[PDB]
Amino acid sequence: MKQLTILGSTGSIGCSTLDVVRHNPEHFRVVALVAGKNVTRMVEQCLEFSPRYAVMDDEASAKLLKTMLQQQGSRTEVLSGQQAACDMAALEDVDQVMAAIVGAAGLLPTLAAIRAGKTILLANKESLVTCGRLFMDAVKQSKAQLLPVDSEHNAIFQSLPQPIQHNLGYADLEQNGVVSILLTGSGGPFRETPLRDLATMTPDQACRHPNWSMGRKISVDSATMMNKGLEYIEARWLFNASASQMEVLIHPQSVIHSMVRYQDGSVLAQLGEPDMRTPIAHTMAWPNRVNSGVKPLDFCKLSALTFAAPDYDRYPCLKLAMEAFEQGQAATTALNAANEITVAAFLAQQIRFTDIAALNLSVLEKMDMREPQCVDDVLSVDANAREVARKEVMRLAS
Amino acid sequence: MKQLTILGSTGSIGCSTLDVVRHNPEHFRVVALVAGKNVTRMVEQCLEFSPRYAVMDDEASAKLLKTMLQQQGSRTEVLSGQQAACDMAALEDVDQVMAAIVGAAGLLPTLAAIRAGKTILLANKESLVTCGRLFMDAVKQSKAQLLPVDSEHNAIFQSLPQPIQHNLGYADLEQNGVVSILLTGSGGPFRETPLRDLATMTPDQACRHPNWSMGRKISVDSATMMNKGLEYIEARWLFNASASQMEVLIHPQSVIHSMVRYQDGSVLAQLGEPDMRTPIAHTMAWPNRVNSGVKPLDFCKLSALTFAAPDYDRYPCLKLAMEAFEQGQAATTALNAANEITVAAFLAQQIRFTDIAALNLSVLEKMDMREPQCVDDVLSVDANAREVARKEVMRLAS
Repeated sequence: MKQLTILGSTGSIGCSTLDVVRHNPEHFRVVALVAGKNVTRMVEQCLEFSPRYAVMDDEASAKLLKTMLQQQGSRTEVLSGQQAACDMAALEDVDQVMAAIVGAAGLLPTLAAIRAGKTILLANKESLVTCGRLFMDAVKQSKAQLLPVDSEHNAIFQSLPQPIQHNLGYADLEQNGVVSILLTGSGGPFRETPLRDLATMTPDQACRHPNWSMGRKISVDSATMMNKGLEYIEARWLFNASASQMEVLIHPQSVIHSMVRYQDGSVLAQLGEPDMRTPIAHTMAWPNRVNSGVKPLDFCKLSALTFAAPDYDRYPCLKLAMEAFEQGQAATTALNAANEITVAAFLAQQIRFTDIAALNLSVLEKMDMREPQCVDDVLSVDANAREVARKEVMRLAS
Repeated sequence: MKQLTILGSTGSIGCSTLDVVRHNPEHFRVVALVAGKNVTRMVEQCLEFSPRYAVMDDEASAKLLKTMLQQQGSRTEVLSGQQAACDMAALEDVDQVMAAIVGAAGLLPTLAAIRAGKTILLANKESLVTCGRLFMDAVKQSKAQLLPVDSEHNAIFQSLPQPIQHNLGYADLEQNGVVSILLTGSGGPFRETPLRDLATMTPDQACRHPNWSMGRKISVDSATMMNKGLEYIEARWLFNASASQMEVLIHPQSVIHSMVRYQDGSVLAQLGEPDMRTPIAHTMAWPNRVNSGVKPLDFCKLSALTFAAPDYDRYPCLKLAMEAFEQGQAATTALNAANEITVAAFLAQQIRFTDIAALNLSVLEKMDMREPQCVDDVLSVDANAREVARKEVMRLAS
C-alpha cells in the first residue's frame, strides 16, 4: 500500500493520477492534495479520496474550500501557501510524490520532495531544464528515487537496465551496456494542431486547465523543434548521458515513445497509446505494474512506422538547445526564457516565425551569466534573459 | 570472468559464440568444446582458445583430433562420446553452457547442464518442443538460469521484468504486470528463400554446416507457419504463459524481434540487425552487456514497420501447433515428428503442399500416447509418430 502526495491535483496530470488511484484503491491512498484556486474541483477529489490534508494557493481559497468541505462532512484538514506544499511533499507516511506543478511554483515543492528522499514522479520535466544540476545533485544525496512521467523519458527509463533504473541520475551508461539513448518525436508537420485538438477533446478527458493561449505556444515550440531540444536537455540530466550518448530520431506516428541502444546491438523500446495514464501508472507501481484503464495498443489498426534523422538546418532551435546544454544551466535557463518571449512575440505577429531562432540566438550571445547555484539564481537568470529578449524583440518591431 | 562449455562448437551458433569470446577475452574463457566429426575446425578453435578439454563424436575422431593437436603443441586434452559431453556441461569451473546441439543428441547433454545448475544459453529451442515439461521442471529444481538464444525468445526475455528474468520458467506473468507475450514473425511470403540465402552467404559467415537439404525444410516450415507454431509451443514453456497470454503477430521487415504487453498499457520490444551475435552476446553477458561486433541498427536505412494478425485459415499448421500444446508433450512431439516426414514427402513430390497440414492432422488423431515421463518416452513418441506419418504418406502416394 503506497501513500502519496499530489502536487497540482487540479491539472491534467493530477486527475489522470487520481484515476489510477480510483482503479486501484487497494494499492494507493492519497495522503494530501495540492492545488491553486480551483476550489470546486478540489472538493470533489477530497470527498472521493479522503486525503488527510489539502493545500490551496492562498487563504481566501483555503477558507472557501474549508467551508464547503465542512458543510459537507469532510474530515480533511485544509492549509494554504507554498511552504505548506513543501511540507506536504515531505510527510513521513508519504511514499510517492506526483510533482505535477509547472513553472517556478513547482521548483521548491519538488525540491523538498527530493530532499525528503521520497519517490519522485517527475511530471514537470521542464524543471530539469533550469535546475538540472540542483535537482540531480539533491537526488544523488537523498537517494530519492526519480521516475520520469513525461512520455519519452518514461519510455527511455522503461528501456534502461535495472542498475540505472534503481539509481536514476547518478549511474553510468557505459558500465551498464548502454551505448546511447534514442529520444524520439515529431514536429514539422508539428504532430497535431491546437485546432484539431480542441475539436476532439471529450467531456471528461478535459481536466487540463483550458488556457488555449498555451496549446499554441506548444505547437510553435513543436514547429521549431525547440520542444525536442528541451526534451534533449532534460534527457541528459535524468539519464546522465553525454552529447555522444544521445540520438534524436523523428518518428511521425508516435507509436514508439523512445528507445535505448545497447552494446551488443540490441535496442529496447516502449510503445503504446498516447494516453498519459500509462506512464503514470508505471511510475506509481514501479517496479511492478497496475491497470491504468488505458486500452491495449492494437497493432492491427496502426500505420507504418517511419524514422528519420532531423534536419538541423530547417530547425535551428534543436541544435541551439543541444548547444546550450554544453554551456550549462545558465545557458539553458536563458534559452528557455528568451523562447517564451520570442514565441509570444511571433503569435502576437510582432516578429516572424524565422526570427524566433534568430532572436533566441542573439539573446544567448548577449548574455554572460554564471552557473546558477540555487533555485534563486536560476530565477535571476530567467528574469534577466526575459528582459533582454524583450529589449531585442522591440528593436526589431521598429 | 566467466568460464563456459560450448555444446556444438562447429556449427553456426558455435563459431558465433566464440567470436563474442574473441572480442571479449577479458570476460570469457572457453573451458571445453564439444562437436561431432569436424576435426579440422575443432583444431582451429582449440589452438585459438586453449580449452581445457575437447570432445568429439567417436574415438576415431578423438584420436585424429588428439594427434593433430599433439603434433602442434596443444595442452588441450581430448575425450569422446555423449557421456563426456554431459560431463563437460557439469564441470565445477563452468559458469555458462551454450547448448547449441540440435536434435536428440542435444537433449541429454543439455539436461545435464540444467541438472548441474549451470547458466543455460538455450540455443536448441527445438528441445522445449518435446521435453518442455522435463527441462522446465528440472530447471525449477536446480534453479539453473535459462537464457534463450533464439531471436524471438531472447527479444521477449529482454522485454520482461527482472523477477521473471531471474526466475525464467517458474515465475508468474500476471503477478509481474505482464498481460501477454507477442511472438512476432513472417512466413508467406516466407521471409527469404534458401536460394537467395545461398547467393548472399559470405566466405566467413558460413560456419553453418552446409546441408542445403535443411534450409529447404526450414522455408517450407515457414510457408506453412509450422515454424511459428513451434516458436509458440516453445514460448509457452520458457515464459510459463497460457494460451490467453500469447499473441501472434506477423511482422514482414523483422526489425522488431518480439514484444511484451503490460497491464498499464505499455508494450516493450527489442529491435536490431538479424545477426545472431546480439542474442548470444546478451545471454553471455547477462545481466550486463558486451560488444558482439554487430553493427548498430540504422533507423534511417529501414523500411516501414508493418503488423498483421495471422490468417489461421491459410495456415492450418500454426493453429495445429497451438492446439497440440493443449494436448501435452505427446501431441507436440508427435506433431513435430510427423511434420519432418510430411515436409520431406512434399519436397520429394510424393505429396502436395496442402497435404502437409492434412497429413500432420490425421497423424495426431490416429495416435493415443501418454505424457512423456523422460527423454526416453519422448523419443518413443517421436519414433512412433514418424512411423504413422510414413504408413500414411504412402497410402496417399498410391
